[PDB]
Amino acid sequence: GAPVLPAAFGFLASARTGGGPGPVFATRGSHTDIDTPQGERSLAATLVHAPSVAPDRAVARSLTGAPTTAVLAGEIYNRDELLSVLPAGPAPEGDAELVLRLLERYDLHAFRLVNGRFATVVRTGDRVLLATDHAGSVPLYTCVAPGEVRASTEAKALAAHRDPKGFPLADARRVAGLTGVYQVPAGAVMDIDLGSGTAVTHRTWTPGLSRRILPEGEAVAAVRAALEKAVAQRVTPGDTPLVVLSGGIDSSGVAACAHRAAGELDTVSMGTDTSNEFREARAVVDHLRTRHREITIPTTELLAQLPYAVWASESVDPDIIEYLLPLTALYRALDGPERRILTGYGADIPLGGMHREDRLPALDTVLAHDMATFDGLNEMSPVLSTLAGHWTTHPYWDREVLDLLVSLEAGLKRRHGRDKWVLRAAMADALPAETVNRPKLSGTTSSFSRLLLDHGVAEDRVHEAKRQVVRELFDLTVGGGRHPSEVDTDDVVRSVADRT
Amino acid sequence: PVLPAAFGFLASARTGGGPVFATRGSHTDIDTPQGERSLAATLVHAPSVAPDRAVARSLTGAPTTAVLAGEIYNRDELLSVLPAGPAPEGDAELVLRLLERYDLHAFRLVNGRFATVVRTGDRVLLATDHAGSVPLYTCVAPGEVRASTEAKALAAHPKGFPLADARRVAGLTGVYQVPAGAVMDIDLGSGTAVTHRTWTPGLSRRILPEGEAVAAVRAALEKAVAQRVTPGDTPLVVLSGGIDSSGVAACAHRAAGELDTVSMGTDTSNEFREARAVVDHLRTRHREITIPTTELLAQLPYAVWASESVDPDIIEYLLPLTALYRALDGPERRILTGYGADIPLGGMHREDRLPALDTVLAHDMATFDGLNEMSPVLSTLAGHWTTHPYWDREVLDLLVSLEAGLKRRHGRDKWVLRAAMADALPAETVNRPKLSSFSRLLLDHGVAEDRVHEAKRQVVRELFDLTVGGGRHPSEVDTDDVVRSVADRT
Ligand SMILES: [N]C(=[N])[N][C][C][C][C]([N][C][C]C(=O)O1[C]([C]2O[C](N3[C]=NC4=C3N=[C]N=C4[N])[C]([O])[C]2[O])O1P([O])(=O)[C]P([O])(=O)OP([O])([O])=O)C([O])=O
Ligand SMILES: Nc1ncnc2c1ncn2[C@@H]1O[C@H](COP(=O)(O)CP(=O)(O)OP(=O)(O)O)[C@@H](O)[C@H]1O
Ligand SMILES: N=C(N)NCCC[C@H](NCCC(=O)O)C(=O)O
Ligand SMILES: [Mg+2]
Ligand SMILES: [Mg+2]
Repeated sequence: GAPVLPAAFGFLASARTGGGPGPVFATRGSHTDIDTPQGERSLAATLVHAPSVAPDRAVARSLTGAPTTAVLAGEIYNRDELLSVLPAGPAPEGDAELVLRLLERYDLHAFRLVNGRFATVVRTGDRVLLATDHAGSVPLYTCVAPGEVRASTEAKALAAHRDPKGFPLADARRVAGLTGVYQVPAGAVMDIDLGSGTAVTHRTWTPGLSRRILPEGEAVAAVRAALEKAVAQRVTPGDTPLVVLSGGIDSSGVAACAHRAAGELDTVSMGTDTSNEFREARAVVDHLRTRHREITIPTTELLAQLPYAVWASESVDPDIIEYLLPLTALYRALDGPERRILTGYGADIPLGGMHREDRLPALDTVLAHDMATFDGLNEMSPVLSTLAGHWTTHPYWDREVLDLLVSLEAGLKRRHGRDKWVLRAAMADALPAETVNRPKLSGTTSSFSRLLLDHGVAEDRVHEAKRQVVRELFDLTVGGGRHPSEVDTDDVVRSVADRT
Repeated sequence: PVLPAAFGFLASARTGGGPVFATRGSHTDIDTPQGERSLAATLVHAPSVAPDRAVARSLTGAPTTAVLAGEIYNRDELLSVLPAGPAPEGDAELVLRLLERYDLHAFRLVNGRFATVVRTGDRVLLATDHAGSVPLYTCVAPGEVRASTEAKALAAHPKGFPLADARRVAGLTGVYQVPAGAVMDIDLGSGTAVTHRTWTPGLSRRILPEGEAVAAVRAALEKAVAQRVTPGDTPLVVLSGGIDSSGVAACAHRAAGELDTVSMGTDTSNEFREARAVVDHLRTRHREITIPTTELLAQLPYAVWASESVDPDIIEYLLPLTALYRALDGPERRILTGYGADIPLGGMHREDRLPALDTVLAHDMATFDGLNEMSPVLSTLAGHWTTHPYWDREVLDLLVSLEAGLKRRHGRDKWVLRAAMADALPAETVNRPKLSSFSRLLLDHGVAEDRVHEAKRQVVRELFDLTVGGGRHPSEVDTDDVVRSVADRT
């Protein structure tokens, strides 16, 4: 009875003094322009959303008949908490309206209260607000100049224009490979004066730098409770969600929580002609009695996802692109209706899932560095899945779960010789023993690294070779306006190798 | 011990080459086992305490020496993450045990009121508590690291490269103040430093129903105060008629089972009547001290000398507090204050509309570092130790995080704190809302508005260059002439 997918996946909005640009998105869906009642003084916007579901809940307007409009891509998770701090009403219907009602009470500080997965733009008179969620999980880009502000959930839609009129902004980073396009920082709200094109940015969240010791038993129960809540908030009542499942504790944990929340669950696992964790996942599938699907794709197909992954994430970090190849392939391979998907992605970051020794200092060093450098990588962008029409959400990076996991002392993250111990302990009563204490996972190269090595690229120049390949795929797809389908990936890789 | 093992220090680590503090107390130079290649230091402490617990040594990793000024409050928590069972002697040793397990990240775990310097081999660590409540300064050059809890001891000296992530002390040269909530990792040989922040104000806000918010605030304050009260010893609370100090008084009384209070007044105003209500409700041993406005202003050079602050507004807040600590009679005391509660709770906010409350809150939290308004020297200059419950790391994190509607609610300021103490204080106290001698001084010497706030900055800066920069005792500074010169200079 309730909408299973967000009211809108993305948008291209515009606020200009005068004038009057068809959006090109990687995100799949209907393109619907919102009404512009105040004419040139209104906020113009094209929303990309789930076909057949009108995007009404992604737009909100003034209740006093004034020039104030808000557009929101994504969704909010702590709705009951937010509803509890609002005056008489009326009861907001949709997240854009919830945001607007909150802005009426706290102005821009409203964003310090929201725990969600969204990107939003608001125009009030000649003031424009742009805001991201705490982790910038829904990328938001902008082109600001005196008299005109353009904002979009995909940089490519802003670059599609001839020489975007975008200039430097406080806290906003210039997008490499593009001109005039800047990315709004994660956990922030930019307050823009339309006339001058100047902006003041306020951060609404930042990774904790301190660590808090809690009674052991309590810490473990707290992690389980927070994960259970975050997952429940992400599951639509009346709809059985899909969990992308691996053999690891991360995705297994989300599956256990999701099954409890929905009463039933669907799971899917992807594998290649070289490796898979089908047996490991089946252990959880049988334990939970889920409707499971196994998908095997040749390595040539997985690597064929290179341009799609770059095009969707608009990221140029080769390491990140590699993590995304498998997921990009999985989302495109799914058959049937558009799904609400939950993943165990991200757990490794605050927990130092890569740490491999009992010594704790290096774990905190890496963790702190990771939390200070995730912004701009766009690794959890919804476009990765929406390019195929599916919505994805990541429980481990829920603001409450994230704050808690980041804050725990290192001895809880690496213990008894096991990685992410606190998470394994938190779920030890909901999963089979083998899943709970099976090590995270020696000479094995990634298929992307293998691809360059198979081209005869010296192994010490492979990583830089991968960086150059991605860089060129970005220039063709995001900067050039070329569709992934039109990219001769082989030629690109061959070219980079021939110059290495 | 009722007082910390050390109030402050002047330390150094170099190759092989005393101090004068505002802090009142004994001086003890620690042993130098490794000779010229060890950590040399002069600790200033209460005559009644052994400085031993303020120094710890070990051979773990390399010859190591730690010096710590102040104290740690979440000791039980810290002890819970350590191996074996040989409990540390004091806080300096506790830090050393933590460093062995988490290295510099150990500081991300500490909730205290301290400043510490550690030398392990040719590596030097300089660390402050989350709020930098105990100022720490340093001079860093290749082969020479000097650290002090008072810039004045470092100003009295020649060399000291620029430290990027730290702030230069006003007027002084080569002297830097270690940022709050940070640990500076220095390589002695190269004189290069890397600074890691171990705490930062939360920017997000939390939503909680009244009942839970009220209960959490009460529980957090009770704990932070219990941690600050020595078992067996009755503490002293500097009490005004306000909810902040009253809230601390109620918690300290509960924790100590007894309580000593003191309120100060001037010939201009006082809150003796307001405080009396609380004095009787908790039945404490109360004392009222009235200081002439003339004596209040005479504190100008003492407050600058002790706080080493150049901020006129902060200096004015500190004049009465400084007069009070110096006027206290009897033995050295462990004192708790309700200072700082207005910052995270937006105590100065006067409207029901919330936007401005959060704007000022975020700004205040991003700019408190360097003001030194809660420095222990303000009270130790008179032998007394102060600690501030509201800026306890746990209490602070909680109060800062609360959504504005819990701070301004039912038309009352700092609502959640008032509600949290409702069942421990008289109704009038929790219900009475929150609601310049210095200025009057300058106006007497001739100076217009828009020229007074400015002139005050010049007076404060002059006193600083004299007492902190020139190593001249406050008792030797004519605050009358300082005003004179600065007066006929605008
Ligand atoms: N940083 C920033 N931004 N700011 C800062 C500011 C500060 C504030 N406050 C104000 C000033 C002061 O001083 O204050 C405090 C404390 O101290 C003490 N005292 C005072 N006075 C006095 C005292 N004692 C005794 N006597 C006299 N006279 C106390 O303890 C306190 O706590 O405070 P206040 O605020 O002023 C008062 P209260 O008490 O708190 O109450 P209410 O409620 O009215 O407020 C801050 O702190 O923040
Ligand atoms: N082959 C595959 N099949 C199904 N889902 C997959 C997958 N590879 C990755 N995922 C999803 O993408 C996320 C990224 O995660 P990874 O860290 O690489 C494995 P993990 O499932 O998190 O377990 P682990 O990190 O404890 O080993 C997972 O949480 C999972 O939901
Ligand atoms: N942003 C980063 N620093 N890293 C993102 C990596 C994504 C990571 N999965 C792979 C496991 C690993 O090798 O860390 C995760 O947290 O799901
Ligand atoms: Mg993982
Ligand atoms: Mg106060």
